[PDB]
Amino acid sequence: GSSGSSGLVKEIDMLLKEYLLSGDISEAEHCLKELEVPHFHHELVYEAIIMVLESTGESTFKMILDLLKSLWKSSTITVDQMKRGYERIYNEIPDINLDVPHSYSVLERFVEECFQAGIISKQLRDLCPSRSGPSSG
Repeated sequence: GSSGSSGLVKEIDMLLKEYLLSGDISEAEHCLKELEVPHFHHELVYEAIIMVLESTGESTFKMILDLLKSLWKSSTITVDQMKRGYERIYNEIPDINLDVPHSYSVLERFVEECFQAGIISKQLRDLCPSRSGPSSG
């Protein structure tokens, strides 16, 4: 097969992987910029969200949450570059709802915090998928 340097989209992933293994937004920040690939930003955000839905434990939820936040405020990610990430998910959530049922919920929770942080728009906050079911007290 391919030993290494097979796909580019992978570059983004790896970065996030190390960010979670190390736990330092600063590091990721540099790594990203070091990739000199701005056109490959919309993907990053998309992957991050997938990490929280795919992975279990408030851990990823937090780290990832802050990751996107900081990076954004760090004039690294533009509104759009961020909006795209969410959209793809809201539309690609169907395939994720297969293995990840809570996905819908987990996503709503993650997106919520983001909105408050002031990184996304009301369009995204709402766009997020919402299915009535367990929601009960």
